[PDB]
Amino acid sequence: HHDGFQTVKATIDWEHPMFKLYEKAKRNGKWNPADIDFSQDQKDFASLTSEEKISALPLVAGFSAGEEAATLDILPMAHALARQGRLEDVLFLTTFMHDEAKHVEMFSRWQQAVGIGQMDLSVFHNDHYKRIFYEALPEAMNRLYADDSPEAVIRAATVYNMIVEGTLAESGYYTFRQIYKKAGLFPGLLQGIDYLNMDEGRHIQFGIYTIQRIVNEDERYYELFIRYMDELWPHVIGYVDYLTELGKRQQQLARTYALEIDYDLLRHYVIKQFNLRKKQISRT
Amino acid sequence: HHDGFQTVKATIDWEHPMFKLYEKAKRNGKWNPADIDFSQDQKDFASLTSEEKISALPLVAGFSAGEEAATLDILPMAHALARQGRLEDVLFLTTFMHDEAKHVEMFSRWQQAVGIGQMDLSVFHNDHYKRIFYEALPEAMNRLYADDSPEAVIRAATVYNMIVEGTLAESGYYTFRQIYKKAGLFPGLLQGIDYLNMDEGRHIQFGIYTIQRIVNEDERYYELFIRYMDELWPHVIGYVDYLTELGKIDYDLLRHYVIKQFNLRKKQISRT
Ligand SMILES: CCCCCCCCCCCCCCCC(=O)O
Ligand SMILES: CCCCCCCCCCCCCCCC(=O)O
Ligand SMILES: [Fe+2]
Ligand SMILES: [Fe+2]
Ligand SMILES: [Fe+2]
Ligand SMILES: [Fe+2]
Ligand SMILES: [Mn+2]
Ligand SMILES: [Mn+2]
Repeated sequence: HHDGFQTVKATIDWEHPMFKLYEKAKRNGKWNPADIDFSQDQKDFASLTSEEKISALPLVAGFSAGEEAATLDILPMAHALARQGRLEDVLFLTTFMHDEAKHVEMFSRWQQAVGIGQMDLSVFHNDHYKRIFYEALPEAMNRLYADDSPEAVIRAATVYNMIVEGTLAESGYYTFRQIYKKAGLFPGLLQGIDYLNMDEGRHIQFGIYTIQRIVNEDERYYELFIRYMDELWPHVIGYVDYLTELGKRQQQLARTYALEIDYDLLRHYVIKQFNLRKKQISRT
Repeated sequence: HHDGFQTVKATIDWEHPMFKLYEKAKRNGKWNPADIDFSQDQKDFASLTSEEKISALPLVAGFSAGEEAATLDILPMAHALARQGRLEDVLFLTTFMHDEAKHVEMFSRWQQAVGIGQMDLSVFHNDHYKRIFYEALPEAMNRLYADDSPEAVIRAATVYNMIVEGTLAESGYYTFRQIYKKAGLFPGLLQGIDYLNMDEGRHIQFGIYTIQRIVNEDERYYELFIRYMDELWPHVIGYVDYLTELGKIDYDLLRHYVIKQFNLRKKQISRT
């Protein structure tokens, strides 16, 4: 039952940080995946050798499943904050969810356009990937339906916003630019990634706001955050190692396009992102 | 756990009706309540007598609470269809939810601008209004977390889309235009109502799609739909009666518009 309604008893809290982020989301999140021209991506992909064609698919496989999970799995956080009466957070999260729908859509449109929609890309999800995206993420989010304690909310935000978005997704944007933008390939995909990277800046800010406000109540939760970050790292790097090992086995795309793909620089960027995210939460 | 992912094994079902509605929602649903200029609404409201001022508040109180409930209470429907693997429905519902967020925002910005944001408007929710929006609506939606049976989904869409949106909300837009558009009052609010009414056409389409696809499996669900509609009618008309009595502009014309919408919504679902 509803006890009453905030915008009947009072108004929206116009100065709330999540209302301000909601306003930025509406202003800055206008792109439509349906407007991206993928006709050159189709030609690029068809001109690749079958072995150059493979080079790109593990990353796309990781993002398609990642964004699809993100779309489904943010719903429990919106429910939990709604139940807590956090109306401005909920408003913001409608833009978060609609962003993720556009991200799932964008990657699926690319796969359709380049002619791999019919290919099952699950083969590029190794055990570490599955531990994060098939298991740990939905588990942490679904918990919130029955347990919205500070510990549960910190864990959900850590897995979703700080690891999946703030570490893996961020490193995936960078990787995509380091390879395909340098090669001059897949302009529509890169246009999509750029829009998506802009959206995700807000998503990470929501995760920081959420973790920090809970840490602010009791510094003890800061140790929980660091611990949960560290619990997931073995699967973060276990998946990065797998993609790295795949990239190192099929190198014709790098050879062909004179790319010196520095996977050790990429691996270093993942480590950088992970420690950067930790640093954006403070004990006090 | 996730078993797999549709956009990894295959793609979005591009021809799905809810994917098509999602595409339409992106193309058509671009407005921003923050762009509406409410400066003349403030002057219009200050120009009213105290008695005229209060006459305007019950309808706004009903909408502000209604849109806030809608924002919160669509989440279980999104969850239940997500759990059923109905990805295109879920994509569409992200536009549904962000629409309701704009609707809540719009009416709250209007209250702030005209100077009643500090006034507790709960006094204009009578028992019938509370039965629907404080109780029946969240009850039917939340049920879906533990019971996503056809009967539960039909009931949820009936209360939310066919009664709250298709009957009360539709009749409220009409009412605002019959009274204030004709009076030349609150142009910012009426601009908002117009955008909101465009959005809500899609929301009603989702409810029709959802109810009819379940009805298509079994005509016993058609009778359930009609029963749930009739079960809520006394509170619908109990609230309309309350608003009409406060108003005392053809109220019998408005009251008949409500009945018209109610019967219209029933006729948009077919037994067959
Ligand atoms: C060799 C370096 C590898 C770099 C890591 C590649 C990461 C692939 C990204 C897939 C998951 C991203 C999903 C984000 C969803 C969301 O917005 O929450
Ligand atoms: C005098 C005739 C009265 C006509 C009916 C007035 C009803 C007031 C509006 C309140 C309901 C708002 C519902 C929100 C709709 C949504 O789910 O998006
Ligand atoms: Fe995100
Ligand atoms: Fe391993
Ligand atoms: Fe609606
Ligand atoms: Fe009554
Ligand atoms: Mn995303
Ligand atoms: Mn609405």
